[PDB]
Amino acid sequence: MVEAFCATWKLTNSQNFDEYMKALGVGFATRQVGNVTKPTVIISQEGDKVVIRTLSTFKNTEISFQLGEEFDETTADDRNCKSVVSLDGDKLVHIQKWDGKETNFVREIKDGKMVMTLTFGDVVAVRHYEKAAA
Ligand SMILES: CC(C)CCC[C@@H](C)[C@H]1CC[C@H]2[C@@H]3CC=C4C[C@@H](O)CC[C@]4(C)[C@H]3CC[C@]12C
Repeated sequence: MVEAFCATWKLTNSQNFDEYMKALGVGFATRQVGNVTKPTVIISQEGDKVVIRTLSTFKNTEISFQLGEEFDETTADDRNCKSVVSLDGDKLVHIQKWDGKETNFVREIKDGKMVMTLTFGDVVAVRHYEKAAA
C-alpha cells in the first residue's frame, strides 16, 4: 500500500529515459539536464493525502493528492495536466492527461528498491531509486 512508499528515495539508474523524454516532446534544454540529474523523491502522507516532493538541481516540485481524486498538476517539463493517482494492488498508478494526450507512471517496490515505469505509447522508461536516510 501507500506506507510501502513513504520514505526518502534517491535515483540511482535510469533506463530509456532520454527516448521517453523525447517521445513526450520535452524540449532539448530540459532533456539534457534531465539525463544527468539524480533527484531525491520524498513521499509522505499528510492526513489522507499523499505528498510527493522532488528535490533536483533542475527543479524542486511538490504535489499533494488523495488517491483516486483528479487534480491539476504542472509537471517539471511545464505540462499542465489533469492527473490521477490510484492504488493498483501494491503499486501506485499516476496518470497524466494533457493536450489530448496521456502518459502514465507506475511506482512499485521490488527488492527494497522503488521502481517507477513510465509509458507513453510504445515508449517505456524505467527509473530505479534506493531508500536513503530521511
Ligand atoms: C527532474 C527533471 C530534471 C527531469 C526533466 C523533466 C521532464 C523530462 C519530466 C518528464 C517526466 C517527469 C518525471 C516523472 C518521474 C520522475 C521521477 C523523479 O526523479 C521525480 C521527478 C521525475 C523525473 C519527473 C520530473 C519531470 C519529468 C522528468
